[PDB]
Amino acid sequence: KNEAISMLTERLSSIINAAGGDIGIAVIHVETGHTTAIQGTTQLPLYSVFKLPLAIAVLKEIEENRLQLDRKVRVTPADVAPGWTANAAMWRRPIDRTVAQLIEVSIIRSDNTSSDKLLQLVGGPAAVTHRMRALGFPNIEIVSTVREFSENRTRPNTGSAEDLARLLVQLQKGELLQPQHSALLLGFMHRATTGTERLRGSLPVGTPVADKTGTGDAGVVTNDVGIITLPKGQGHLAIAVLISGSKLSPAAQEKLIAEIARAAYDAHVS
Repeated sequence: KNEAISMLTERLSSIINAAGGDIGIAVIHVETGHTTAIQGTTQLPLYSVFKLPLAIAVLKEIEENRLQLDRKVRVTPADVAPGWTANAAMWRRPIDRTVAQLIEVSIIRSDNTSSDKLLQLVGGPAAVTHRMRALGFPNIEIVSTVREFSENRTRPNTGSAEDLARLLVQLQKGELLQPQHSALLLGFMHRATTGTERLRGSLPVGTPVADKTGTGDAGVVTNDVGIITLPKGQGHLAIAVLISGSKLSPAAQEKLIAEIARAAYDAHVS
């Protein structure tokens, strides 16, 4: 219905009413461009959502022939920062991982070690930010490595919901990366295992979703960005939801993302 999509802004305002904090939302129908946004231009802390711009920057280095997907990269225990305990069984012993395997674990398990190795291969935070501008996304600011952001939560990587959603629109359309790289990256995002409660939590059974989450400790940030495949031939939705500083419990913030996604789905599906 064209009525449902026109009133989507108002449904989204009710879901987030009284949530406190700063919430950025952008929902873009990929094939038409129809956009619904709330505080969509505000830059908000990304946490592990920044690993999506990072992966695009790495794959663009490969597309400009400064790098190869099958290049072996040595990772060592010194490459693991102190507070990183989530994924440290892969980084016990010196091991070679290809660039593709580093991207894989960076996207799927939100792995901090591989991401910092990737950041060195593209030229650091400033190089990722430069790549974002060159691709048409001037509202994504990568300023810290994962390690730096961990001794100091005052210099976060930031981006706006609209820039992240437009990045995903281009990825899904096939305009952002070579087709085989696009399939590789979307394949990782379909397998991402951290956001069962966010964009996927309230969609109808059988709904394909590619996504990347980000989370700060103790509910200080709850993010999810991704692509929802609509039924039949109704297209795709690119969606970014960034929640910073909300009063709500961590579970209730995840519930807000899930319900936003379902309200957007319902509006765009017949």
